[PDB]
Amino acid sequence: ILLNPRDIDINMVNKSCNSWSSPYQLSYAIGVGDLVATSLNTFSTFMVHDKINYNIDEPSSSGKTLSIAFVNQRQYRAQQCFMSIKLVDNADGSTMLDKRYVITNGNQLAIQNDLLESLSKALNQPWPQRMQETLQKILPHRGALLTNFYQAHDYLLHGDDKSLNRASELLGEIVQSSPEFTYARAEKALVDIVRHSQHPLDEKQLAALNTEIDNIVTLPELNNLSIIYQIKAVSALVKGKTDESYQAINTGIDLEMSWLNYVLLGKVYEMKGMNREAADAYLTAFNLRPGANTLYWIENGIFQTSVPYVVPYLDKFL
Amino acid sequence: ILLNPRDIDINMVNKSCNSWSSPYQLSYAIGVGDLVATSLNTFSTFMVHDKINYNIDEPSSSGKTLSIAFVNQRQYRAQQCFMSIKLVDNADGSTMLDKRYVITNGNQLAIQNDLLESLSKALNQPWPQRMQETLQKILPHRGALLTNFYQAHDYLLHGDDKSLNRASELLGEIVQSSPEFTYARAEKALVDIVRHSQHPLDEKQLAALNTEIDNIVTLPELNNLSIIYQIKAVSALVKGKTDESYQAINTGIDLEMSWLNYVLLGKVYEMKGMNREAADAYLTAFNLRPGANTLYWIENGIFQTSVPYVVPYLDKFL
Repeated sequence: ILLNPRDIDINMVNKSCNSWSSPYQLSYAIGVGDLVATSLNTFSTFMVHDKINYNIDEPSSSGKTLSIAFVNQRQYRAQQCFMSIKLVDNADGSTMLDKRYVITNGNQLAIQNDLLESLSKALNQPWPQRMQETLQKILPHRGALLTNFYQAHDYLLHGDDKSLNRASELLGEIVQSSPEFTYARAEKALVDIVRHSQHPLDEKQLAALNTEIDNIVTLPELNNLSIIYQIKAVSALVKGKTDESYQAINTGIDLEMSWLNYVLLGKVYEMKGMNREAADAYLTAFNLRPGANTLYWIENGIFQTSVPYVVPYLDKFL
Repeated sequence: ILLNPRDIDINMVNKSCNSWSSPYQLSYAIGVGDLVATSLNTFSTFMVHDKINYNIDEPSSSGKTLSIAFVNQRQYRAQQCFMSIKLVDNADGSTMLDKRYVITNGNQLAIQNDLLESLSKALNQPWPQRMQETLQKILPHRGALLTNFYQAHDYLLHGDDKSLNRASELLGEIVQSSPEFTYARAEKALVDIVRHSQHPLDEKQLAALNTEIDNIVTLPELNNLSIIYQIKAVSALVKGKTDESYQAINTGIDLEMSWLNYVLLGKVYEMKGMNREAADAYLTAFNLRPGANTLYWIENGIFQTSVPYVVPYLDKFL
């Protein structure tokens, strides 16, 4: 296989460090990892394979690996686990970046902004204005909200009804505490239409939801964000408005190249009766973020999809 | 290997069709092929591996293959070769696009515009305004100039002094015949500074060249094109202005993701004394357009580069 220098794998190692993580700071590393992958995929000509949730260590054409590893002071063999982040050029096996981070009470944002600035330099990849404004709009600016928001994100990833109820409740507690974090209201609205899709005959819930949505998609602080087209795409899908769903989701994709946007495009293709196009979107989502969470969303997200029938290549690959 | 649906290989088969090609229409197919690869790489989130000039058929993670094959009416076993172009989804092995083109006296543009429109649909990839304006500026609009221009492009690809002299003479005959094809004057200026780099002590030629260049980079019809930053990048490199060279070439890359821009970035990194960064740019050029032409440009283009020392991974891969 020829290595491609513009092809980056993101890995996580030692998920069971020593002390003391734990979902405590694991959903943090997961969130930073996903944020990095999706920023690069959206705003640069790097292709990122986010393999944080992937079990198999297969052969890849990836010229760079970004590794997140949990490491204890060792001097004890197992204590307060520092976060080790290395960018390796797999062409030579040399280290282009080596960071060691200790989590604290108010450095979560710092750690992440320092990671982003440092990746910009190491990859000679300045970040476009559109990425800067996007990060400002999409992320809370206090550490504690960041912790809670990425925990919510971790429930969204799992994707089962129970997980979504918890994402939705966590996002509601965020919103009640900090009404000004508008993006979280947008995320809540999205988890909420996804949950409501499972109770199709509950029209009173549909009416409450159309209201929460209409009072979100109009907001100015959310103009030009993907979240807003994801909400419209799923809301239109649930209502059978396949063409509005298609146009919303392709606009969402233009704004955010995410595993989730491609799953949703796959769903819209299925509804349209175009299974080869669906399979294509799904295998794209799976390349972007391979593993059980994406697999679960392909198979169950919004409605059930038979992977043997719609995406046989993926059954055979796994 | 997991197939990536956003990863496209461009192949050429039967380079020795039957009747009657021949460089006659081979440099045409080559030019269309390169144009497709570089448009997709620049203006979409597809990664294209342009393997038109590549001998080895290795294992790739490519989810789609675009094949250019020369085929004779067969009914004779070998006659006027039609151009067969198929887009295959390698996930299922199904055909997403199947075109058969016969070359004529005034359909060369037609064939190419029809290919582009048809790729847009088959890949659900509308083309951005920036691509449309770019194609308008970068391509002549009569068939015969297109023939000549792609022949010139084919000499540029080979990259040796003799080839460049011929590119330069062909582009000059184009310019003399059609002064309004401004892009060709820009291409001539570029081949010309590259050729002049081999005669460093010829100051009279340097003065003529600074004049042809200054009278090109200013032109308005060329604003926002890569060619203009390629000219500045090479002109600055030859003059030892490494920082101007770096800034020009990174702007060129933003505007055109081409094998050649990455070779030139690699050259600028070498001059700067940064060989791991050079190796990276070079292996990127080689992923974009693998084979002897790109290899020749890495090894010889502007100045000589020792691949064993600067890019050992590439020696070992080959």
